[PDB]
Amino acid sequence: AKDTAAGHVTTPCTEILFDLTLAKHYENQIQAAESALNRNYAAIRSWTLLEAMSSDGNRQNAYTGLIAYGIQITVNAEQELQGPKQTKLRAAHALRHRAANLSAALQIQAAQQATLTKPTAGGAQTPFSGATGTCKYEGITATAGEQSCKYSTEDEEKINAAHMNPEVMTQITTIGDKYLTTITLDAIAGSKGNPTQSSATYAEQDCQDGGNPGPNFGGANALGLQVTKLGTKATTEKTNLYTAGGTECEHQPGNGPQKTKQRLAYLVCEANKAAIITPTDLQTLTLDALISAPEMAAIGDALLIQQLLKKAYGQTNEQFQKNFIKPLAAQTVKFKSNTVAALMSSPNSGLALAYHKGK
Amino acid sequence: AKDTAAGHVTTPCTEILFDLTLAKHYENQIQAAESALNRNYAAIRSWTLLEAMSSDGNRQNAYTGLIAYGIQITVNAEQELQGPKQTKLRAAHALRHRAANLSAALQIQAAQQATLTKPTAGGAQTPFSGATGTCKYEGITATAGEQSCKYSTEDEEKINAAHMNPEVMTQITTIGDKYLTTITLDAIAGSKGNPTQSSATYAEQDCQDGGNPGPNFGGANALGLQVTKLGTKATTEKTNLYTAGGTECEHQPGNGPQKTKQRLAYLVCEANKAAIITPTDLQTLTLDALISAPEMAAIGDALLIQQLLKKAYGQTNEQFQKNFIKPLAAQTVKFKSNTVAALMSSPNSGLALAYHKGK
Ligand SMILES: *[C@@H]1O[C@H](CO)[C@@H](O[C@@H]2O[C@H](CO)[C@@H](O[C@@H]3O[C@H](CO[C@H]4O[C@H](CO)[C@@H](O)[C@H](O)[C@@H]4O)[C@@H](O)[C@H](O[C@H]4O[C@H](CO)[C@@H](O)[C@H](O)[C@@H]4O[C@H]4O[C@H](CO)[C@@H](O)[C@H](O)[C@@H]4O)[C@@H]3O)[C@H](O)[C@H]2NC(C)=O)[C@H](O)[C@H]1NC(C)=O
Ligand SMILES: *[C@@H]1O[C@H](CO)[C@@H](O[C@@H]2O[C@H](CO)[C@@H](O[C@@H]3O[C@H](CO[C@H]4O[C@H](CO)[C@@H](O)[C@H](O)[C@@H]4O)[C@@H](O)[C@H](O[C@H]4O[C@H](CO)[C@@H](O)[C@H](O)[C@@H]4O[C@H]4O[C@H](CO)[C@@H](O)[C@H](O)[C@@H]4O)[C@@H]3O)[C@H](O)[C@H]2NC(C)=O)[C@H](O)[C@H]1NC(C)=O
Repeated sequence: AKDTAAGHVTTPCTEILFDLTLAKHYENQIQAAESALNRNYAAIRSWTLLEAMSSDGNRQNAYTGLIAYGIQITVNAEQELQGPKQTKLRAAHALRHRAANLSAALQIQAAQQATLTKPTAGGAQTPFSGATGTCKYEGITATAGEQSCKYSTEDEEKINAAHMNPEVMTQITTIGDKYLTTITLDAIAGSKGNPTQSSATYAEQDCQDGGNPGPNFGGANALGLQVTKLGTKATTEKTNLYTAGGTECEHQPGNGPQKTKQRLAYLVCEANKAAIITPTDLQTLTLDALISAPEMAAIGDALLIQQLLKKAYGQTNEQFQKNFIKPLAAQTVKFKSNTVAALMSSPNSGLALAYHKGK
Repeated sequence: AKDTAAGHVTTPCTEILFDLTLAKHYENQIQAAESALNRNYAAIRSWTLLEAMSSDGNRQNAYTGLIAYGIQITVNAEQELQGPKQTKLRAAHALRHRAANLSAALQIQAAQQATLTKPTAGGAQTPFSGATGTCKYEGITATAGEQSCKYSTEDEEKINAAHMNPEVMTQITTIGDKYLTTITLDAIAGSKGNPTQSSATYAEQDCQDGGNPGPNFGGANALGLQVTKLGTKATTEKTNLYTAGGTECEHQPGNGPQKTKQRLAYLVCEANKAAIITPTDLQTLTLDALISAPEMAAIGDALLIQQLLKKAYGQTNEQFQKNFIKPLAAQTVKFKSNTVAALMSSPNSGLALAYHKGK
């Protein structure tokens, strides 16, 4: 189904959640690819130690073949990751920036009740040069308590990385810009009698004199105003990621001024298109994956073709695991103690290699 | 001198610049350390190829010693980087979040001129149950054009990574929270005559009747209000990074509610304390740096002590550079073509190794 996550964005808080969840999805895709590279480099260090520890030329050549394979695919994958990584990080950064902006706006747009100050009475004065009474208030303020976004179980289910694979995303939903830019308020003035500069009894936060000044314009003459509410209403808007044909990103930059929603849509589209390719996980390699790997044809030809690969690595995956995979975790190495893979990722890694290459 | 950069923060825009400049400084420290690691791993791949290409056992052992050294120091440095990296990224993320917040607030606090709507006249009505005239305005708004921060040459000189080494930073300066939270406005009411529900001539964005209604309360009876300005004034505040003794971070979390400035100060202090250690640059290694390296004592003992190291690597740095450093950039490798270091960081890296290990 398309757009489950964006179609649940109906409020400032749900846009925030979408933006941060999608940013974290892109960041997690990069972290997962880098973790995979680091696992592969760890495997290569482990096989380098095992090569140094074997005395059989054919077993040594087999380890060399796994080192060579590993270096080739992992160096390549690390190079190929960089473009998608930068694309995805540009979008993650922008999404986090937007979510920050919107959260800050939310706090201000929650300031919906005003505190009046004590006014000063006058007669005619700017901007009412024709008035006989004025009541002037300076520094009326509105502030809210600390706001927070509260999410339901379903909000977190629907606005979730599980719904943010590229094949399902066609649009983003954003709050209209006026929520970010505009202060909105209602206000009312009230008059009784003949208010003038002498209406200087201010106990009710208005200007009164005559009679018995008091609550609800008790006095003979009164003038006042109240700001009865503030706050701009949020609206939502939809922006397509792709052009009509569905391939190309809409909202490419450089074609004229753009709105926030259009810049975000472009970045999201490009980050969705920039798919990451992860290489094989060397630490869990199977025999069939090794001998079917395209890079192993030339590597095998150089060191030893699929017939030759089985002779070196095993006729069964059981044999392959036994000889080339299980030793990473289970084989202890002691000299003057740790298992192969942990040792070759530890502070003694290089020394372990020097020691066994020397012995 | 202390606090050149924070002492130039006097405005919202200069706080933004400080926050983003310091975030980028931390991000650049991490990028520089990772670049250094990647250069070292590239050198290790290069020496692995040269080991495979030599036929002299003693030259082979020498390359093995550089591989072992490189692995040890680079794996260690990569492990040791992770804690400081995470600390520095927590601060960079928070600084960028703050700068976003403040930029969003700046846009709203620039909305300083109101647009009045056409009012509706009444008599007594809430919140003026004692009035004889009211003039009620709904949806008064204030919006600014797109704001931007403009920096002088000196702003960029003083609020600069060159002034953000830890030894010079004792405090941060931040805008007061009210700029982020509070709407401020001035407003004035004006009255003439006996305004009532019949004061329903609205051409001047006030309530008039009687006589000849017009500009400046031309009519006999008038009531109106104007919002004459909006905007909350920025203030600045200083927060110390360290406790009085100067070692420990002030504002540790977990001791009670904190303000934004205190959370930021804590994160900045921890990111400043979490110094990164970069290992030696293997691609520009000198002979004296190699034989003075502590790790080379055991590695040399294992493969070959400083006397033995000079026998393997050269009695002069000229000889060392000739035999072990210059070949990385200058030695061409061809088989069925590239220089050593570029080849071992290219898509043919592993195959180049397999080819020469087989030949
Ligand atoms: C989070 O919220 C913040 C706060 O509101 C918001 O920040 C604002 O971002 C906008 C968009 O980036 C910033 O506006 C940019 O401002 C610069 C600088 O303008 C000043 O300085 C230049 C001199 O360098 C003067 O020319 C100018 O008069 C100002 O004094 C502009 O250079 C940017 O221009 C481009 O975009 C404009 C529309 O936004 C166009 O009108 C303009 O022509 C430019 O577009 C063209 O060039 C683009 C680049 O080549 C191109 O891609 C376009 O297609 C087109 O060809 C722009 O005006 C604004 O200053 C920020 N405000 C503050 C207070 O920081 C964040 O955007 C928001 N973030 C998210 C992700 O939601
Ligand atoms: C950019 O601008 C944004 C927008 O203003 C701003 O976001 C706001 O950040 C604050 C600070 O993080 C957020 O406040 C936090 O809100 C949570 C959630 O509160 C709700 O939900 C909980 C249930 O989980 C309810 O209990 C609660 O009643 C609310 O309904 C709170 O859990 C956080 O509490 C800690 O900090 C408070 C003070 O801020 C304390 O009063 C509270 O006791 C907690 O502190 C204690 O626990 C801490 C953690 O263990 C500990 O370190 C302390 O020392 C202490 O022991 C907090 O209230 C707020 O919701 C965000 N607003 C929105 C709209 O997103 C960003 O902070 C700002 N960023 C930057 C970097 O400038």
